[PDB]
Amino acid sequence: AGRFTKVAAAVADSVVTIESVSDQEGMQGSGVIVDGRGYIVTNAHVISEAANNPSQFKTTVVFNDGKEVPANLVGRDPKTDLAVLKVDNVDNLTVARLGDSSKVRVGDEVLAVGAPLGLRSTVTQGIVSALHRPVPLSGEGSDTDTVIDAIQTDASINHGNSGGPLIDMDAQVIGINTALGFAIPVNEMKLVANSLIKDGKIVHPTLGISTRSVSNAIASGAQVANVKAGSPAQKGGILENDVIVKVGNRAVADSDEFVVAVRQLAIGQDAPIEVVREGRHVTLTVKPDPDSTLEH
Amino acid sequence: AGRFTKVAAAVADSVVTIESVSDQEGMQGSGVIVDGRGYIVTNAHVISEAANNPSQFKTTVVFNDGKEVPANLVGRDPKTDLAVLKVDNVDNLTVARLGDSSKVRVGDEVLAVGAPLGLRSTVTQGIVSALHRPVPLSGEGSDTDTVIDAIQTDASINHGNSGGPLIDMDAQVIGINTALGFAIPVNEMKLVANSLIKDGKIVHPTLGISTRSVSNAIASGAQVANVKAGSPAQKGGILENDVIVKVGNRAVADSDEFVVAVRQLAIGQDAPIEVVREGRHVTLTVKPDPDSTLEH
Amino acid sequence: AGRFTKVAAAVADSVVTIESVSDQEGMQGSGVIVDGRGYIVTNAHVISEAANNPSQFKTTVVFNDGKEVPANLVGRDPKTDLAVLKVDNVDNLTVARLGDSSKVRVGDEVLAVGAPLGLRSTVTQGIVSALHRPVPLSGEGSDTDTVIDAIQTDASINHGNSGGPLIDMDAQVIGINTALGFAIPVNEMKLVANSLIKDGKIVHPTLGISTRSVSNAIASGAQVANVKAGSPAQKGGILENDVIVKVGNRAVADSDEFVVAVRQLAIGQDAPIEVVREGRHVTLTVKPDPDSTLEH
Repeated sequence: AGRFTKVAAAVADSVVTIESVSDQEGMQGSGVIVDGRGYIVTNAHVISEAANNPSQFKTTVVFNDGKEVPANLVGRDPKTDLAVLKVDNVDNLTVARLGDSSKVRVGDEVLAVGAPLGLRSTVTQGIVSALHRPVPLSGEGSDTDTVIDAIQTDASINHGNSGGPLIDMDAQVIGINTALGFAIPVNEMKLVANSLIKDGKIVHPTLGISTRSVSNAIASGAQVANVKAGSPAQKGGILENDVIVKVGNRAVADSDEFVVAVRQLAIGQDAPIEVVREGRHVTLTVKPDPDSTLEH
Repeated sequence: AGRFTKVAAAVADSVVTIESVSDQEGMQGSGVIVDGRGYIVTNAHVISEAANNPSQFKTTVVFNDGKEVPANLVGRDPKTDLAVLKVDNVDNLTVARLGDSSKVRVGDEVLAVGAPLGLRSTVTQGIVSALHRPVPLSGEGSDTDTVIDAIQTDASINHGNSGGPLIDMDAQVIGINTALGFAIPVNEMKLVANSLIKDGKIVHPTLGISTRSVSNAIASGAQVANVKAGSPAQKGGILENDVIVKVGNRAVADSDEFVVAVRQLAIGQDAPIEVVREGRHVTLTVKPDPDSTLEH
Repeated sequence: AGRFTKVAAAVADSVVTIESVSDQEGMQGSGVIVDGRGYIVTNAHVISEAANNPSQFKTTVVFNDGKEVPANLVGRDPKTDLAVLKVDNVDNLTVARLGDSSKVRVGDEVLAVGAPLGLRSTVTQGIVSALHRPVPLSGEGSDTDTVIDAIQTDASINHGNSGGPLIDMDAQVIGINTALGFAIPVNEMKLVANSLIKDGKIVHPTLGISTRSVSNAIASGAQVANVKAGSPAQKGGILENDVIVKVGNRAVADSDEFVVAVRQLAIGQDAPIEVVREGRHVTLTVKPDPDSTLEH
């Protein structure tokens, strides 16, 4: 039995097809069983239509054995492109083994595994091409766009394995395949999926800033395009045309890294923002606000 | 010597360049030697121009040793994208070893091998991404479009290895590369190539139906778009707007699977077709006709 | 540690980020340390803007350890898409180990390694798909287009690893990644980089011919589209509409191979050119001129 054939077969029982159907449309994605109680992780694109139109869409989970079971949305995070479903009272679930994405290295051989019974399902193979790679993701429909620190791989990521797991050579989940490919790292998945299970919602920091990327010999980074009124950046002293070069402890190369670095800040705590303003370096102090004040 | 280098070198003598030339045009593809008498298998796209315009096109086979030899069309099957050529009285041919595509599993490492002396020739590597995957194929010019149960692979399939073999790690042919890539499985190739050698033609079942894919919460499958007059479906009771969900022993997910499932039926024998008609499940009995009545 | 993880980690210290910046723009590529004195090889596309606009662009080299150092252009060859930079008085450089591209075989596993600290950096994996493959390359801006005998690979070649090394399983450089991917072979790199270091310039043969590819049953090859006045082909007897089929000791399949074969000729020495002229085979004798008369 082939080296990858063994790994793909070892995780197949833990990967599921996620099907949302109305009486006029129907889409399919993949997900991974992450808890014996019936919790399933996918990406926010796979469920986007059912989450946004729950009156007309019904979501089911199809297992490796062919069983079809109703599924309910536990919670979703368009900002990290993650979501959690729940199947109730399903016995003998084969829960996937979650790895540690902090131990993943460039060159590691990986499999991007889609649901074995999906219509256009795929299983692809490659290596890890980059780590902590900020990548912009387009929201599927009415979902807002976002940027994530992704694991980059030259394994093909497509409709046939979107939402399925990125698997290392120990048959462990190291990532969730997004919609030259990218995956949400499993350690960030664990944090997001746990809070979506405790709270049904994730609260992310916000500053009230929109940026555009700039790269030149003076000052490269994320140039402040807009500051919202009454925003944390508004009170912290951030001004337009400022070129943000550092957010907290993370240097910011462009707008993509800016979005990701902001989400690493602590809500309600002072934090430094370094900018280049009219050719002058300036450090500012900002207290991020929660993006969802009622859930915080 | 590399693991894949050994396999690619082991099959090179069995892979040939197929060149068809007129006095104003010329194209190249790949093929594989499948019988010591000089029979060579390629896909129907590679020869399409010479088969359709034999008065102006001449076809030759170029071997690994550089020998160039005239080739004649034994037969072709646009419906399975397969074709057989013949070289006459060529000695010491290195016949390829044909595998068993029913033993191929998802994750198996494969090589998509093009003719070593072809102009744009390639050899690519990947894994098997899916099995029994219905894929639509566009006829090259005046050839009719078709759908086949393919082996899907993330090994690149391109002009440089089209018509060449898909090779497993035992240096065995498990498929024929088509024109994210697909290959005709070798077991289906054997059946088609044998009949093209006995009969010079393949006879496929037909029902007289055109379908369009549908996917919703009521009834997903292949919706009947048209029924030909006097067709087997016409006498079997199939009506327009019927959503076919099963053909024989094979469930039908969409139009792609419908085309493939029909070709698995027995000519002249009764067979069940399950449909959803105005929200009502109905089973029908159809006797498929041969698509080529004179060869049958 | 993974098989490819070890190789990628072993060469990382020898791969550098190459950053050219003006006060309004900035681009990044990869390069490889090839000599302890501080010589770095990249492709001509990576530096194209700084080489063409040196008054406004500044080039730096970023090492694996994060050190940033000024770099100076030693020389470039748009015709082979190669270039050499120099860092001065940098100690403890990890020089890459240069392989022998003549020992590379089809199917060899390779890594296309980009600079570890580059913004969009990638490391991709594949096999060698073809050897001595003439490929046309578009000049980046005002640089002239060219054709090279490349190593073809199904490892992804992109902006994130352009200019970085193509690495074999012995952690040796066998090629330079260009801008389904292609790399300049290391043996041709050695010749070009050495002359760019001795002379600051490379001198290539020229005949004064422009060709277009032709492929038919009469005569396939590179059809002479234009002959420059006073050119070596002009004095050698080459005429328009001639279909060149051999240049020196190398048969010419199309215009791509013609460009490459011409560059293999000896400057100032008689050489045969075989053509098909009005359906008649004709051999001609041409004495190539240097493309840069003052440097020759």
